[PDB]
Amino acid sequence: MFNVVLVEPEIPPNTGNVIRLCANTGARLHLIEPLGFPQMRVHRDWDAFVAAEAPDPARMFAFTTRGSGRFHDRAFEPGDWFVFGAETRGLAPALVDRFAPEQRVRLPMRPGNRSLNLSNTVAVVVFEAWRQAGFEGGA
Amino acid sequence: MFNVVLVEPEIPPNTGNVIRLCANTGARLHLIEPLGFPLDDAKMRRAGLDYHEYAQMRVHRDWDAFVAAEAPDPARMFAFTTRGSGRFHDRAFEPGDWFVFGAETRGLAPALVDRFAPEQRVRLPMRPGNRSLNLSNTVAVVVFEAWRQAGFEGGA
Ligand SMILES: Nc1ncnc2c1ncn2[C@@H]1O[C@H](CSCC[C@H](N)C(=O)O)[C@@H](O)[C@H]1O
Ligand SMILES: [Cl-]
Ligand SMILES: [Cl-]
Repeated sequence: MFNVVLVEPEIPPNTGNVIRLCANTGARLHLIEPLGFPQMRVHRDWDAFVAAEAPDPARMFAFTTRGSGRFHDRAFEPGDWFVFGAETRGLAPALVDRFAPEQRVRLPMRPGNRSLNLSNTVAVVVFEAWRQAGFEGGA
Repeated sequence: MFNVVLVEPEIPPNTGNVIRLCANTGARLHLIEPLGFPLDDAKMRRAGLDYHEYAQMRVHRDWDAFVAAEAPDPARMFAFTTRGSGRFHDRAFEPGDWFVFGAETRGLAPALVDRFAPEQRVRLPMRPGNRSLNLSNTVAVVVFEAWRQAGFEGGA
């Protein structure tokens, strides 16, 4: 339905939450090693992820608080790739650089230095994408 | 503007996450006792939550005191349950609405669910036969969907 990609996740409970979200929504989960702890696929690194999956870059979105891409605008489609960063530092700047600026997407928040919980961010993005697809598969 | 109501929450990290989600979204948080855990300013600070992030949170002795104290519009209060509900996303939400969630393990007590008209009963869509979502994630999805319908007013 959709692809969730967690880059170097750190905190076990967030990934547990996301596995549960994927199961409920039909999203496929991709974890990019190294992880902070010991359908789902685990990839040695980012480069291996791209070689294995060959994502269409036009349909790849990097969620980051530093993004200028607006969440509210965005049309998501089945098969898109929703990429999320680790809890402490977020996505590495050099990885965010590979996404075109409009593909770097920020979820709105009240003013100030803030970020959403990782698993919350993933659930909002997936449910909004799922809404746009009419919740196909859902009861 | 939006209100989140946790009825008898059990798992402490869920409530901690919901406090932060409310600060990030500008939602008001209400808890209804009995809680599954103590609330102490030292425990909060230890969790990494700053005083002003949770100072406006309201704790209610029980449901009837909550209603008495807040006087929520029944037509604008939504209960999260499976019994007789419709899909959450079907409903049009307004600033100031109330979203009522039960314990992640228990769900809302039938006693309470029976007080809500079917129209006000809502659930998130799920693929059949799966465990429910983490409560924190459910609240996030709820608040961000209601906020989307208001055009993310006051957010950027
Ligand atoms: N408002 C928001 N918009 C888009 N993505 C967000 C978000 N809040 C959190 N995230 C996602 O959640 C991940 C972990 S939160 C990252 C926190 C980091 N210290 C920072 O200041 O950004 C991020 O890498 C990002 O994918
Ligand atoms: Cl959050
Ligand atoms: Cl709970």
